[PDB]
This record gives sequence, structure tokens and C-alpha cells, in this order.
Amino acid sequence: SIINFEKLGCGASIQKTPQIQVYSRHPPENGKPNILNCYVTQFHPPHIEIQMLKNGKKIPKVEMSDMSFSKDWSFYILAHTEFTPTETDTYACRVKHASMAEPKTVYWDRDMGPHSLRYFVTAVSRPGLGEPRYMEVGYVDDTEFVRFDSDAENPRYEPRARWMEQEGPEYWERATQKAKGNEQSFRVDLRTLLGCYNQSKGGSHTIQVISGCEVGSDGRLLRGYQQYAYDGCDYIALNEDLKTWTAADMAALITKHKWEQAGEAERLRAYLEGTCVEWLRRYLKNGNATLLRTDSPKAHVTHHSRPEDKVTLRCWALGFYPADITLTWQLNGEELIQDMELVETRPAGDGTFQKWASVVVPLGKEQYYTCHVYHQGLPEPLTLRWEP
Repeated sequence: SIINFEKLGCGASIQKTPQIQVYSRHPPENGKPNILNCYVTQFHPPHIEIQMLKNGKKIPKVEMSDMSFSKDWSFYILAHTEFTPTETDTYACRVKHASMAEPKTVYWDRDMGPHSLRYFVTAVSRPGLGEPRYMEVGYVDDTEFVRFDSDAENPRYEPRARWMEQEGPEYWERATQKAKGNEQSFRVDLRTLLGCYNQSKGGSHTIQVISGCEVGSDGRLLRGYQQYAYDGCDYIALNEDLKTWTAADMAALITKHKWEQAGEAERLRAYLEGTCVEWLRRYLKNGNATLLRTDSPKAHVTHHSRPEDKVTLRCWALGFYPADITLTWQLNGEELIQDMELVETRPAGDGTFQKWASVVVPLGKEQYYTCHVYHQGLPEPLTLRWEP
């Protein structure tokens, strides 16, 4: 259950480039249906235009994940489409974002204990286009379980995991009413934050909040979260002592002084140490059978030719959950660094993740190199080599 936010009341009166990965959900095989993914990360503002193209022309029906953001405040989204790869068909993903002068096109290259209840809140103004879009997203251990989107005719809190369907009508009635009330606070804050930052009146701006609690195995609060951001940059945040605030620039000092007089830090300490802890307990019970799952990575090495007498050994890790993983290449019992390339861990689209690490080795010396895969679901790290 999310907290009821207090208005920032700041007073009276920078863009990030997306990063793109284009890859198939499964290893591509000509003639075998698959899924083409376009994974876009690290961008801000959140408005983004994504097209998937086959042989230059726009693919008609592409699906999009709902947009989320990470702890660095940047946004990410997964676009995917169904496709059957061939040897000559060319696929690409084109992303149009304000941070770039020109749309970016990235082509598909076949070689490409503690628990937590946290709420990710977004309020984006779109002056002229309508009212600000407001969203509340709840996570039980990185797993989304509830969602509120004001961009509907009759916006309501919705279960996002089947185990949340047990909550009676009274739970969803009050959660939605809190969201609509919370939406109003961010509507007012968006308006006044304009003059506090000396910004023109016609642009789009965002407020982001991360609110929640991390609870150890003993049921005690490990860490409480209450962090605000305006336009993708730190604004104010409750400190680890849960008693004082860290304001990130001059505008946030009015909010900090106002919240000290109002005793807001103590209101949140009561929410985090209490209400947040007890609700996470109720949520964990309903989702016990599904939330604690771990999927071990399955690994394999592929072999790719290079100029002159070099080859590329690419070590794949597929179908693993959670996302955290480590891939290393070794020669003579020592770990390699210099000639080794990575990709950021990326979703497959089915709940599991993928990653690979490659290394350039001399031709004929492939059996001198061993890849190592470290994952929490593996009883012992995987070791494997290129096998023709």
C-alpha cells in the first residue's frame, strides 16, 4: 500500500540519449518463428518513438512493454515483434528521441533473504495535449504486482500478478482513491515547479518518486526509500537515518524547510517502519509460491571469424532470472580484461534475461580459453569451452 504524498511546495513565482539493443528472444534459425526485440534504455524525457523496420519498411504491429524507470531516473522500454528470420532479410529498430538531432537506426546483427516493497511514481505534464499523465507502479522484489495509470476512462488500481487477485473489493477501491488523491498533489507540484526552476510554461516535465521499504529476514527495516526527482535529476530524498532530508539543489531547500516544520520525516518513518513492513508481509504470503523463483542460466559458446588469424569466442547465458549475473573469460587460470566485449543484460521478453561476453583469441587456440558463468541459481559456477 503506497503512502499519501505531501505536496513539495517549492515556492511561488537535461536530456539523456537512449541506448539500443536489437536481438531475438531465441537463437535465430532460418525458417523458425522467433521474436525480435528492441531494448531501449537510459533515455530522458520519457516520450520516445520506436519503429521496427524490415528491409527498410515499417513493421505494422509491434508490441511495447509499459514504460518503467531505474534508480538513476532514466527510462526504459522493450519493443518486440514476431518474425521468421531468413538469410537475406534485414531487420532494424529506429528510435526517435529529443536528445538526438536525427532518429537512431540500429540493425539486427546475428552476432549482437531481504524482501522489498517499493513504488515507482511518474507524473509527466503534456501542456495542450491534455492533463498530466500520472502512474503508480508497485514492486514486490523487482516483481511488478499492482499498477495505476491515469490515462484511462475510469482509471483504477489493477492487479499485475495473478496472486494479487485474492484481495477483496475494498483493497482496490481505497488504493485507487489514494492514487487519484496522489495524482492531484503531483498536478499542483508540476505547476509550481515551473517558476521555481525559471522554466517556460509550454514544455513537458516529469516528477519521479521511489518510495518503499526493504525488510530483512528478521522482519526489521533494513532501508527506507523516499526519493524525488524533477526532470530526471535529484530533488529531495530522505536520509538513511529516516530523520533528515538531502536536498539536491537550491529549489529543494524550500521543500526541506517546509517538511521539517511539518514533521514529514516522522510521518514517513512511521509509514516505512510500520505500514510498509506489514503490507509487504501480506503481499509476500499471497505470492510465496511464485516470487522466490530462480532460473539458472544455460550457457554455450559460439565461434565467429575475424580478419586475419583471429576468431571471436562469444559466451552466452540464456533464460536466467534474476538479471544479476557475471561472465568471465579465462586463459591459463587467469581472468581476461583487455580484448573482451560485453553487452548489458537484456530481457528476453518471457521473464528471463540474456547476456554474453566475447573475447578475441588466435585461430587454432580456441581450446585454451574457458568461459565462467556466475549466477545465484547455479549451485556451482558453469565452466565451458568452444566445442565444434
